[PDB]
Amino acid sequence: GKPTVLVAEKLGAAGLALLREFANVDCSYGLSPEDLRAKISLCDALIVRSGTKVGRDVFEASGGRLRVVGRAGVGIDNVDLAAATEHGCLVVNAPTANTVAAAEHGIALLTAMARNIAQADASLKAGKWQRNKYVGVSLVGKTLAILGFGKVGSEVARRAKGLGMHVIAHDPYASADRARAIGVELVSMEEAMTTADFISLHMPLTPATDKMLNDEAFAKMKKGVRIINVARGGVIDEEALVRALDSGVVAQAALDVFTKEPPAADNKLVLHGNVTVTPHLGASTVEAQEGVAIEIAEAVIGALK
Amino acid sequence: GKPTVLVAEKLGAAGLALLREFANVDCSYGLSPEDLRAKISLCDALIVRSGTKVGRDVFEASGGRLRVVGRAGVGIDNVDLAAATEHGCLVVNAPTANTVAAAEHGIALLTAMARNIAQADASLKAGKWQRNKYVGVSLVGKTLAILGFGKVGSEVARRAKGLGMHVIAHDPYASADRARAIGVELVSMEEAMTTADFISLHMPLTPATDKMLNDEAFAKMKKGVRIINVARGGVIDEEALVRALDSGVVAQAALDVFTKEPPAADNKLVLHGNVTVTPHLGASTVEAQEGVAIEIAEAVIGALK
Repeated sequence: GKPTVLVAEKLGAAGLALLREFANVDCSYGLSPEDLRAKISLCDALIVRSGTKVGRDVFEASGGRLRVVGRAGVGIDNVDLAAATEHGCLVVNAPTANTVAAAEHGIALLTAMARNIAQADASLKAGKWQRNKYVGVSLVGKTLAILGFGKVGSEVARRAKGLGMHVIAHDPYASADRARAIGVELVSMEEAMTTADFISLHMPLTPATDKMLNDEAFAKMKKGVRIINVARGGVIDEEALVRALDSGVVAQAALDVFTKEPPAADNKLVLHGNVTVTPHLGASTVEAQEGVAIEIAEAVIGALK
Repeated sequence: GKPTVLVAEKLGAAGLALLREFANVDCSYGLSPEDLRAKISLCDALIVRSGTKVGRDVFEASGGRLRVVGRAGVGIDNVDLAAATEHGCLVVNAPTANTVAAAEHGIALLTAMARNIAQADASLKAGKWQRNKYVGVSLVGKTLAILGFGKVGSEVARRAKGLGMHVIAHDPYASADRARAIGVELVSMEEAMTTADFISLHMPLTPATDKMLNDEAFAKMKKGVRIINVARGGVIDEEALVRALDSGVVAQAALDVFTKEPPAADNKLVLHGNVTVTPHLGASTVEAQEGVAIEIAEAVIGALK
């Protein structure tokens, strides 16, 4: 009746001040596998965002006590979730506030990839002024294709049919009901490769869809198609987007996630004209700061009853 | 039988093909006010986008014959209509194809400003990596006050409520039915200064509005308000936008249009962290390139009946 929780990484003071109301809080951020292993032993719950090595060894190390683990935010594959339920351990994540701030930061990438809000604000801050150089295109009647109709890339579609596009998605595991409701149509894979002016990636990087965007799939697309990637940057074979952009098969690209974050400074899509990159800012809104902080706080507490 | 039309400025290729169908077409782009005067004398129609030396002096030089003159684009005040009024001249503009893709490039300035898509893509192409500097804001439950419920600001409300915002607009001239129809509430002026998380300018620069936004104006606003000017930059007393972006009353500002274009290099709004400046790109989309070209072509062809 004074439970105890390890905060492994920095966390929103909205949240922490909840936990300090129903627990004891260890805010020892960033701990070597050792400090964790020695700490885990003595604490009923652990909370982590995509950065703490949680896996078999951390699980064994605790021996009872550790009843529930809270992952802060988007992904989950942080934790070896197999050992979780195995050593009888609960696993709760925080995905409502980080989906918003995600589907938001993609809309912001698509609209601003289309009008060159970057390279223009570049040349004008750089003393230049070439209106003929940075002439946008028009996300209205333009078919947008979405790969991975998850929670993110559906709250994207929700938004893009508000901008007025004809939006389609492709994911075998998406209920034709929830897609037809939000206003989307569910269509085949090559119907989404070909017939698209805008492409929005939302596929989990697995050995099943890795390097999917190679050079066999760039030819299928309509030439001049535009790509926005905000969910697992490995799914693109980056050295073919380096080449469909230079050649002209892909018109423009706007990438938030990468194969290796941070990509080396030579990295050819990071340094390029038709690209507009942000450094996994996907969920970086001050409202999903407080929002994920509070919602795990509320999750942990619930499962730690 | 064989009417005749002067094209003063470069005009879209589709429409020129339209004009050569029902006229002779002299595309004499960039005429000295003197050549204009001598030419106007012999032609039934003159067409001109934002930026041609038309006025009383040109009106008189033509002495009849010049029935109609078309402003290739949104603007209708490019010239002294008072003399066309006075000279039996007709006056036709392009009030639609440039309408859409201005509302568009408006939105895209709001969204790319919120998530710092410019200042971010910049420093990553600049070999930095600071996921913590370029932290956004979440345009969702947020109030967007649209100053001026023209055909521009309306169709920005259209998109903005689709990103899911609370949009109010204030222009004493828009029937509240045309407002409540698209889903927007009309309210007062100070209920737009004070309650706005986002302020979109769509005021034409009536003298009355020249330097409206001044330090009195900025003090009224909620601190943290973001200002997307995409209409006519004279309305902002730039020396004070600079001192609320600096002093932190204005959060960020996305500016497409300026007091004087192309501005002084050293212009503090042009060169500023919290400002995203594109250069009057408000129209530069190829669906309004061809779109305006063909609509005023259409517009003159009729007025020339």
